[PDB]
Formats: sequence, structure tokens, C-alpha cells
Amino acid sequence: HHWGYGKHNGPEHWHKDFPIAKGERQSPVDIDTHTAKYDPSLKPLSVSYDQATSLRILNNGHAFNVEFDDSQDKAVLKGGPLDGTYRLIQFHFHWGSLDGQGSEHTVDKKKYAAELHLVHWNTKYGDFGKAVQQPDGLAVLGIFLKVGSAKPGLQKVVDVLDSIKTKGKSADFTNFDPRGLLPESLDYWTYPGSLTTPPLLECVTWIVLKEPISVSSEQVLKFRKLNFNGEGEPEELMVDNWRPAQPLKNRQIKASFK
Ligand SMILES: COc1ccc(/C(C)=C/C(=O)O)cc1
Ligand SMILES: [Zn+2]
Repeated sequence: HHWGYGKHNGPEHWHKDFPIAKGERQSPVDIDTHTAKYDPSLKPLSVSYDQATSLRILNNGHAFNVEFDDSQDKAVLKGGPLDGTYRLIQFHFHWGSLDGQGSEHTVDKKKYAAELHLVHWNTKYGDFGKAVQQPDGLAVLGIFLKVGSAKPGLQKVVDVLDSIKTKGKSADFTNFDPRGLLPESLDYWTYPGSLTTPPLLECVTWIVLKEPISVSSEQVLKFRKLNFNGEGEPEELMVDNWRPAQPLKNRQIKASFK
């Protein structure tokens, strides 16, 4: 497949190769804060990242992934809407060419400059490939980015980007602490949805934090210097790698906070 974010291979085209793009539980969505329902039944959300073991950072020609050792329970997400234990496998971002766009989820139709996705899979399914074939296989923690003050926890990501400028490049990325990417509050919205890139599988419990993190102009500008293209190919800046909001259809968004 040769999908991307351009006029000729972007989100409006994806359904031809991935028909589930027009499915019943696609992501992202607009979070209407006035129709989301406070759910007192939600258990506390547990983000347990103290033993996280990062391995590598990779430019895959769509975004960049920071990958983790997910062979044991070293960084896991529990509680909230989740049953069982979800292992952190990777995180990546979606971002814009301008500060007023870039996020995939929106909040009362507001776009943020970027959105961080921490991707976790349900350990009952044994491996990530099996998990994505299950309706409760993944839990993605989504965190909005707005431009303001710098995020210190993000700088080590920023400073390795020059070494993975183009599609296919990877670099060592050990000893990175993903706790440094979290806002103060873990208040969240949650709903059942999908991957937001092909194959768009409907396997995700989305947990989207209410509180954005702030990153600096310089930090987001360095995201925008990445390339979609491979080395030696005509330069196409890696910007606007976000899917827009999809129809909510038969879904309720629940909130953890009143
Ligand atoms: C089956 O291959 C996969 C490709 C992408 C993904 C993810 C995690 C996509 C996304 O972030 O939307 C999962 C599996
Ligand atoms: Zn994503």
C-alpha cells in the first residue's frame, strides 16, 4: 500500500484499500464536551511507566515511532475503562504545518498543534499483531500539544530528529522516560474506536487526556523539518500527518471527571 496524507493518497482515499475506513467505530472523533457523560463507574487510571525500556526511534515515512521493549510488563496502562493489563509498545505524534492544526481528536471542534499517541496492547492476546485483531486489543493514550513553554521531557526526542530526517532512518533511543511527556492531570475522555492510520482496525479503547501539554515553538518547528520522503528523493516536509474527525455514529464518549 502507498497511503499518506497528500491530495492523491490522503485520508479521503484510504477507504479504497481499507474499507473499514467507513466503519462504525472509526477514529479520531470530535469530543463534544457538553454531551460527554461523566461515568462514576470508571476505575482509577494507572499509568505505570517506571520500568519503561525504550529501544529505538524510527521515521516510517508517516510519522516517527519511539519503540519500547514489550516482552515483559515494564510499562503498562491499567484501570480507567480497561480490563486487564496493556503494555506500552510505541509512541508517535501527529502534527500540523501551522499551530492551529495537527491534532486528530478535537475538543468542541478545537484543533491543537499536535497530538501524542502512546500505544498499548492487551497482554491477554500475547502479542501486538494478535491484539490488533481484537475489539479490545489496544489502548491508546492521546495527549494534546499546544504551543507555549517548552516540554523538557520532549527535548531528547527533538534533539535526535536530525538523525532520522528521512523515511527508513532509525537511531538508538535507549533510556527514554515517557513519564516526561504527561500533563499534571490524568482526567480523560474515553470511547471505543480505531487506529487512525491504515489499516484503521477497530481495536482501540481511546483514552484522551483533558489537559494538553505545552511545547515550545522551537520544539514543534523541529517536527516540521522531518521528511516524508526517503534520502535522495525530492523533499516533502513531514507536516499535517493527521486524519480529521470521523462520524461518531453509535458511540457515547464518557468522561472521568465531572
Ligand atoms: C497491522 O499493522 C499496524 C499498523 C499500524 C498500527 C498503528 C498503531 C496505527 C496507528 O497508530 O493508528 C498498528 C498495526
Ligand atoms: Zn497516532
